[PDB]
This record gives sequence, structure tokens and C-alpha cells, in this order.
Amino acid sequence: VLSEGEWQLVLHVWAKVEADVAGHGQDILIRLFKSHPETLEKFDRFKHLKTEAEMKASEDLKKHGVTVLTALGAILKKKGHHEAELKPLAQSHATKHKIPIKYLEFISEAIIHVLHSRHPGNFGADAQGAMNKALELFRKDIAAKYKELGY
Repeated sequence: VLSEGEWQLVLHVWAKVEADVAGHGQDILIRLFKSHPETLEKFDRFKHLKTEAEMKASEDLKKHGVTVLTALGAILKKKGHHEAELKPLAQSHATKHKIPIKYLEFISEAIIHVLHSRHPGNFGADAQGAMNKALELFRKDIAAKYKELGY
């Protein structure tokens, strides 16, 4: 459980991500794909991208950055009450996309790395801790549906 004060730190920094969703989504996905190349292989649509320059130039990648960050933003704003949201995501990612829970930890590290990089002043260690917690909660809840489904 996050405290109300923890949620405010989380949503304060996300309100800022929301100032440039597409720039954030880009940076986060490139970070993910470069740090953890196995992740890129799960996207048929992105497997042709070899270089960082190619990734940065991809409009479709940028579009997908917006897609994931938008879903995440909607989840965070439920402040833990995200049951309706997690259901379809867990179902598709376990069964259709075949995404290990571990990869959700990877995208969380990438999110933190970039948020750190773009809002030093609203992402001190306190806000970083709060964001860690929110992302962990999400992972925990997803993992529970994975185990239910036999992943």
C-alpha cells in the first residue's frame, strides 16, 4: 500500500511526463531495448531496428511509446485501484505477447532512469522511492494473474 503522500509524489512527476508523452515513451523504449535486447525480440514490429538512430527515427516506435505510457498513466491515477485495467493487460501479455514478469521489472528500471533524466527537481529520492513502490505494486498484481493462468 502506498500512502497518500507517496501517491502525490508519483502523480506529480507523471503529470510532467504528460508534458511530453511521446519524448518520454521514446527514451524509455530505447533504454529498454538497448539495456535488454531480448525485449526487442518480442516486438515483430520493431525487430528490424538495429541502431539507436533507427529507433529514434521510428514513428511507429514513438507511437507505441505513447500507447504504453498512456495505459500506465491511467493505472497510476487509480492509485492502486486498477483491477479493471490490469485484467486485459495481464491476459494479453501472458498468453498472446508472452512477456516475462522480469521484463516488467526491466521497463520499470527504464522508466525510473528516464524520469530521473528529465525531471531531476520533481524526482528526488523520495519520489523515486514512491515510483518504485507504485511500479512494484503493478508488477505484483500482474504476477498474481500470471500465476493464475499458469505463467
